[PDB]
Amino acid sequence: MVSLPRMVYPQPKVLTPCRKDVLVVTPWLAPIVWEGTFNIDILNEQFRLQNTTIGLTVFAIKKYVAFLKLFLETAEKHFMVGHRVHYYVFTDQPAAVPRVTLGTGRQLSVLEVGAYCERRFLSEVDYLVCVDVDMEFRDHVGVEILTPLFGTLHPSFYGSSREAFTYERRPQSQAYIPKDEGDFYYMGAFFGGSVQEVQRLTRACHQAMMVDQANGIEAVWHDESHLNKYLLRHKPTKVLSPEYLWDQQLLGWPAVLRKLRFTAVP
Ligand SMILES: CCCCCCO[C@@H]1O[C@H](CO)[C@H](O)[C@H](N)[C@H]1O[C@@H]1O[C@@H](C)[C@@H](O)[C@@H](O)[C@@H]1O
Ligand SMILES: O=c1ccn([C@@H]2O[C@H](COP(=O)(O)OP(=O)(O)O)[C@@H](O)[C@H]2O)c(=O)[nH]1
Ligand SMILES: [Hg+2]
Ligand SMILES: [Hg+2]
Ligand SMILES: [Hg+2]
Ligand SMILES: [Mn+2]
Repeated sequence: MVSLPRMVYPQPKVLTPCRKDVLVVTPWLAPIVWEGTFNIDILNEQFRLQNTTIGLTVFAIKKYVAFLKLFLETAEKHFMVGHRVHYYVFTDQPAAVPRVTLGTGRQLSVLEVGAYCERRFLSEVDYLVCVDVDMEFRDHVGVEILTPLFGTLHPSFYGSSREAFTYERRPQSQAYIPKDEGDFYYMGAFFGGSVQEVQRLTRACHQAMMVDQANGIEAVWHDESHLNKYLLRHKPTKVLSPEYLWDQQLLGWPAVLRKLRFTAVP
């Protein structure tokens, strides 16, 4: 909207790709986010000028409330630092949520679950990021991920053929995807986008899962199976590389990953 200020940075090289070892753009022209593909200073300027507020949602039910301290503490060190952040912790144990110190411009809301407004999100944040709680941030996760709708490449299938993707393969399921279809296998542990797009996705998945339940069938990987069906038919405007969803214990640290940003907790 408003003009960017004068900035001094390395000139992009038209005849010199940033990354030659990986695909950095999808066939529908959506950027695939890898380290080396973005200048975070330019992106931070663009999003700060818009006074962008990012909502980060996590569910912590039962024993998972134990993952909240590390999750939040590391989010404070690596997630959208410099921007407005609103954490939404849905839990069945409100009093169990740890007292984590937050930086300025960041807030946390505890929402008790077991039953209990989506209009709230529309008036409080610009983007919604939905992640699993048994994780920790190890490096920068910033505005480079923000876009109308994004999905993240599952670390186990980024180099696999579509036939190997663990999509729901039964035609009787709404999440059905035949062997000759599919772009990528997205992991349900990290997705997001504008509030409107995220709500459209969740409403679509909720309805598809209800239809499956009525037909007596449960998708092989539940919610994730439906997420993949949705993103197949509604292409994400950005795709995050495995840098954003990794497990160093089970997968190590491949040369193709210059940074391990968000990882599973052992
Ligand atoms: C970074 C995490 C990926 C580790 C590889 C196993 O990933 C499993 O993939 C299937 C689809 O084929 C589902 O997405 C599972 N949810 C994934 O497993 C889950 O994550 C691993 C790390 C374990 O914690 C396992 O118990 C989880 O179900
Ligand atoms: O009793 C439970 C099971 C799951 N979860 C949430 O569901 C997410 C996905 O579940 P899990 O970690 O068991 O899945 P995985 O990544 O192991 O496939 C977790 O990150 C939690 O946020 C929860 O809060 N309570
Ligand atoms: Hg969400
Ligand atoms: Hg869906
Ligand atoms: Hg979904
Ligand atoms: Mn998990």
